[PDB]
Amino acid sequence: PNFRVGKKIELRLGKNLYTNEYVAIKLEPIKSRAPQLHLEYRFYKQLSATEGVPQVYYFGPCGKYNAMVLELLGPSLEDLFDLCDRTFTLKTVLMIAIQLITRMEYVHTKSLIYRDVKPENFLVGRPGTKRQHAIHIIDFGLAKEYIDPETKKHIPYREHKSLTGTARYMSINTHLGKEQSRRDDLEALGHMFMYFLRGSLPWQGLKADTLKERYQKIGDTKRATPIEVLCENFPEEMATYLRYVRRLDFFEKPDYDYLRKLFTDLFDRSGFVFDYEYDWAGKPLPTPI
Ligand SMILES: Nc1ncnc2c1c(I)cn2[C@@H]1O[C@H](CO)[C@@H](O)[C@H]1O
Repeated sequence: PNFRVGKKIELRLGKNLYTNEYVAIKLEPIKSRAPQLHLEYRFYKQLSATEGVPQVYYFGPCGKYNAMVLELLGPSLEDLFDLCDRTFTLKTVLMIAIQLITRMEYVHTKSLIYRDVKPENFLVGRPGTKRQHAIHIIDFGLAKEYIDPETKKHIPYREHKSLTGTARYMSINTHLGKEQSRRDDLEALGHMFMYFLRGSLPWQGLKADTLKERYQKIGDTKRATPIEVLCENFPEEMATYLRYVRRLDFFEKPDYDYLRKLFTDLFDRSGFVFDYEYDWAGKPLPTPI
């Protein structure tokens, strides 16, 4: 349709001219060597049929750029994490986790692996909207098809991959240079869940002579940190989740129902109600508007 573009939030704020609804506009130089935005558009369209991703409204030229126009959502879990003094309660982590296992299952069901799990990439809905309490997944810049579309077969196992990604959440097998698969998306979520609960991960803050060596140093520490220690003083289901996903084979389909039951059983046993009343409920949320 017809859109106008505003200030930076390259991501910009924009407006649908006929509805006067705000939107987000991602921009890539039209003269780019290595254009990637069209590829990310492709992924969002593959995933269109769920309400856990932003809607995309347009891909094409806005001037000296190509533009992808998408639904404007709320703050990221990292934004909200900061708001809540960098810890989340169990109830809030569980509501997040149950949603994101389902979200990740849906991405996997559409033949894609995500490969960029981090709290910055999960957003609540826009304050005041119907889906304001839902958690959404964004940014498929690192995503990849794990099922070849002609052969209908899973991508081959491969080693010595070079590391791109947020070192903090990545799976141990990713650290090792292995081709990422479904398992790795779920392990990374697990690391993020512990991050939320603990306030931090014990391999945060590590520094090295290079970024390559920082990845290695962080991987060493993940390998040297037993799940029993990492999840010490937190429910066993957290460790149960982590052990399960750490043991998954490269080609293995995860039992998403099982992992979800771990958490939904604990949620109920804990006496929690799925009210979408998060730690950040009632707090004034940031907006570009
Ligand atoms: N569609 C959207 N609606 C609202 N905000 C958005 C998006 C998208 I795509 C990204 N963001 C914000 O930009 C930060 C960097 O990805 C993210 O951490 C996030 O806060």
